[PDB]
Amino acid sequence: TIGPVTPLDASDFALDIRMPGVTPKESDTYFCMSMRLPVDEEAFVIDFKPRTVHHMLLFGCNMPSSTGSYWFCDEGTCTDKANILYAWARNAPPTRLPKGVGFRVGGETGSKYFVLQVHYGDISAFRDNHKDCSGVSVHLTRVPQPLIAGMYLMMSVDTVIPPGEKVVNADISCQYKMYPMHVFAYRVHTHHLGKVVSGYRVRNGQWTLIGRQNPQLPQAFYPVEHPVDVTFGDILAARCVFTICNLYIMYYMEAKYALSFMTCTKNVAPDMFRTIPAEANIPIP
Repeated sequence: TIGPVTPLDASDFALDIRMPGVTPKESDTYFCMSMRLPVDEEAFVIDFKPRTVHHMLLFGCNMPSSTGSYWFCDEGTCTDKANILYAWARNAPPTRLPKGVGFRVGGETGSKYFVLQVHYGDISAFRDNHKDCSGVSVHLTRVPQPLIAGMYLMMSVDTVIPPGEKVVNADISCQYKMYPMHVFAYRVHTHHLGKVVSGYRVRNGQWTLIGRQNPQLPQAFYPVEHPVDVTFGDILAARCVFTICNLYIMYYMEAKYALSFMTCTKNVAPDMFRTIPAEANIPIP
């Protein structure tokens, strides 16, 4: 019965984002569906409850790739930038938002749509006629949150792995010049050749680990043990060791100064990498 929208108290409501009873046909199948916000004004996403599924992602975006009641994620998730809000893996520990932190959605600037991605692991071939409704419950409030979550995305663009080779580094750096952000989670993404990815704040030639992972693991968001403040005149730097290179850094900022999204797609301090902690080059098999 649980309607798409459940009012909770005066300025709070819950959204249920659930597959419309899809039937995964072969193993491996990624399914997407979308859900417009019911409000045009700004709202804040402050909590999530996740409902043979190995992976779920929730994104914030303005242009969903399809308009069907669900679609194969092959066709894409969003045709615009897919601001990731939430990740669930089957055994990993899910995206937990700190108290006082919310994603800002709606208004303008905010996302108008949620896009739900569901990865179905391995389906028996005999499944008698399984309709499935996996998804996420989302707690939103119109009360202003003191801290705003956003996403700093580090992206290696040009780098190229040649013949005659066994290890190639792809380095990314940008000076940070915004108000303070506090990194509380991170996720990594490469493809087959990716062996280890690490992210760091560089302050006065001193390197603080944000996080490092072998990119072939259950890409949920891993918690950053102690939140790393990144401030004005810090350099963000990442290394992908290959044999693409994305690193998603989930932060919060103070509401008055908050950006929902930032991006690094360049390498400004290439000689700094000389002085990168040795751990950045160690395998995580």
